[PDB]
Amino acid sequence: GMSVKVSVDDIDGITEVLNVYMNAAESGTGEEMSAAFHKDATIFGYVGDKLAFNGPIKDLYDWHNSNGPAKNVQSRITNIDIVGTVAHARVEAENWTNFKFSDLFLLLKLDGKWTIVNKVFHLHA
Amino acid sequence: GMSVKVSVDDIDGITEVLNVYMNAAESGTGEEMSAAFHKDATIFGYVGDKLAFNGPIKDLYDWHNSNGPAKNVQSRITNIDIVGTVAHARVEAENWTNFKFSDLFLLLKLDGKWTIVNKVFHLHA
Amino acid sequence: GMSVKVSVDDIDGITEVLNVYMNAAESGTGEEMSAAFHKDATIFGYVGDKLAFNGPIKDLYDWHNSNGPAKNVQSRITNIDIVGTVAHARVEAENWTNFKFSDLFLLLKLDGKWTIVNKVFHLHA
Amino acid sequence: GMSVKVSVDDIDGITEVLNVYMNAAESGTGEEMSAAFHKDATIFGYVGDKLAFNGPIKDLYDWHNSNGPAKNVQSRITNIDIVGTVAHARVEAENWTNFKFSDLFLLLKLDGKWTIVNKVFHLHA
Ligand SMILES: [Cl-]
Repeated sequence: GMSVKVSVDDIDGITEVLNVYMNAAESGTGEEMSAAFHKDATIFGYVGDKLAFNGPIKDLYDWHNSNGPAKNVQSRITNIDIVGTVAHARVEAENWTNFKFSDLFLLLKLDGKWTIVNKVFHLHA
Repeated sequence: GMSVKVSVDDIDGITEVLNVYMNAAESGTGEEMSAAFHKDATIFGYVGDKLAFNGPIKDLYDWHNSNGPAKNVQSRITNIDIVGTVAHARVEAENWTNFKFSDLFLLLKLDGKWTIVNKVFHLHA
Repeated sequence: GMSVKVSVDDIDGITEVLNVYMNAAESGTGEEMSAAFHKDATIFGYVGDKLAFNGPIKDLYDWHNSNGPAKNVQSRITNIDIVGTVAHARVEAENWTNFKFSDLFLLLKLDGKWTIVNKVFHLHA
Repeated sequence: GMSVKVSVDDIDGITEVLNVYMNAAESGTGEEMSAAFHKDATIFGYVGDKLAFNGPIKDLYDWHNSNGPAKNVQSRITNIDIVGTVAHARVEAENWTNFKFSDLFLLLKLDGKWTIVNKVFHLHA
């Protein structure tokens, strides 16, 4: 039986995968960014009043490749809520190519290794 | 651009959709439960060592139909983190047909109405 | 020692004491409001540039007596983070005599029953 | 008029002060730890059945001088919830002289400088 007692181990595991994403946002490609995600991960988010992202995580990688690396981006984790095999995380990004993002994540501990399965975001006005 | 200031309106909209899910859990069918979810919603979760839920939200509605309503279930919302057009939410369920769940949700304000796009859970040992 | 696994029982206990605060805010006196707080509870908060609340919880009850009940107030619990014998909780208030507050709480399970020990708030501009 | 839009600036100020605490907990004295706390900060917490910490923050600095620095402690921020002038934050400590803590904080932007005004903790069994 597994304990849900929050450990520094799990905090670090989640932080690590989150860093994989934050580091690809700054310096990497959509293929490098996909290393932080489950093969069937999803993403939802509005660009204006258009739902530019409506499920397929492939749209995030393709977008990151067109828009390019955000050399000046500043990303911070602000919440890691862990319970056994799943978790929630929040990341705030600023100057992601002049964009300000609030990212919400759901993560799964897939075979002992944490990975992002879901992502939603809000573009700030 | 939608303001990210947290409003009582938004809190009640999210509570309202989570009530659809929680009430369906106790007294409803999987079809009634699906009223709280996006058409392309997902669900990930472990039962033992098997990843019984690996994306398709259909697996949720099918399992709720087979397992039937949890008449003795007690569920509570413990967190609602809102930011404009998306949100996170946590729900604790007990005696869901003798099960204990921690649910993590990602929500989207689709066309002015809140709906669950993602769900992960932990089954307590 | 006590387990930190989150239970519906504790959730309800905290909700209940937070109810004592939200109901007194709307209808009760400062003396009725203090029933939700430890004897040595505190409160910090700015009104403009002045730190009108800088420790003594006495000041909360006195202000709620002069200002009087907020009949039109809508208050909601949005977060309850529980870890064994202590917890954090957030509450959003609107039209508290025309004010809009965000409340952050620390609570203590004192002798098996939850009570608020710390309070801080932000008056929305 | 202040905005409550969560900024990387405030996330960095809160991380700053919290680091002064974590660092003093590892390598510093009680007076160095005091640098991260308001003059009238509080601390509640149980050691067994006894409420060893029942308000005075003086007690924390006294106990850290007696107990000495936890050279082996691994500490991690897990939550920064910010709203204007106040905030909540959580920190997980392990091997704090063999102790495991969960720290729930309430902070205040006292004259533009974040500082910890409240602390509660749970000592894991
Ligand atoms: Cl994005």
